[PDB]
Amino acid sequence: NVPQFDADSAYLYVKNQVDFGPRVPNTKEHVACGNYLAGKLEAFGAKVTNQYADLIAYDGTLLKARNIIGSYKPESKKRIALFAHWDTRPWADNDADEKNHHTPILGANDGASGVGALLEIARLVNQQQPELGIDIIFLDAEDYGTPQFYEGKHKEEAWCLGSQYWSRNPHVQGYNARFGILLDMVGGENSVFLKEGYSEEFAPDINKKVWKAAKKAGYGKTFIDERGDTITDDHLFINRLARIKTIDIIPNDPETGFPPTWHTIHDNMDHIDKNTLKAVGQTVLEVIYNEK
Ligand SMILES: CC(=O)NCCc1c[nH]cn1
Ligand SMILES: [Zn+2]
Repeated sequence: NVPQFDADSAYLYVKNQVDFGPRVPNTKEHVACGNYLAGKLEAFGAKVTNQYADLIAYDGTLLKARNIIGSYKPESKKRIALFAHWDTRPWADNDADEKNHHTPILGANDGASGVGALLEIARLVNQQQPELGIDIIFLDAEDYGTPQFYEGKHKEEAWCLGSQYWSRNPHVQGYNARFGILLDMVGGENSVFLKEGYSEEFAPDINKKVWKAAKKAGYGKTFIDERGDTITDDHLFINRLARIKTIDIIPNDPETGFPPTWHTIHDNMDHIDKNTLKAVGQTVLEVIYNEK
């Protein structure tokens, strides 16, 4: 019996994060939201480990980062890692309107959606424990990468600073997981998810498992069994540095690639659909509960 993901509950966790305002590293709203997330994990029975680190951004800015890890059955050596980034981008640098290019986004889909879905998973995992140990890992400073308008070097390593840190410095010595699943932008209206490129390179068997689970759960029209783009995201560094086979569940829009709200001021609750959260969340539950 796999638990039923509650879309209303997940939607509320997304909204609560967005209600702090932008979660830009080094702002009081970021601090407050981090406290909220750590608090929710504790309330859902997780052992919480905080990883505070001074991460240096593309331009030399020190970011007071905090990765947040909630662990279930922590003494188990057979584990599944679930990841989402919780920071939000400080510049709406893909906005159609050039006047918005320096305005922080709300990151309802890009940030809050992955975290919200994993909080709902954590609530259920607490209630009805799967066989494997589950880690819920909220990664900071994913989205402080080089602005589009920057003229100069655009290095891949500017992104995903928190996952790079976690991947080099696991929260517990000897950490291992059977596989990982990263959720990024999993609440957008009308979103479809295709097999992402690095996911196919490092963990094609995990992609196969997830997409098959989605079909069996009735979400085959949301998880389309075709390949999409190759995307620099937290899973790239987790695969390369931590060597945990990790896939990215991330939308592919045929027109725009990313969702049309991506890195615009329109990434807010108006474009979140709880049915998208449900498709992704139920699929993740179906996978983790069927591991033995
Ligand atoms: C190809 C690319 O620029 N990816 C940026 C990482 C990211 C941010 N938000 C979602 N994905
Ligand atoms: Zn982003």
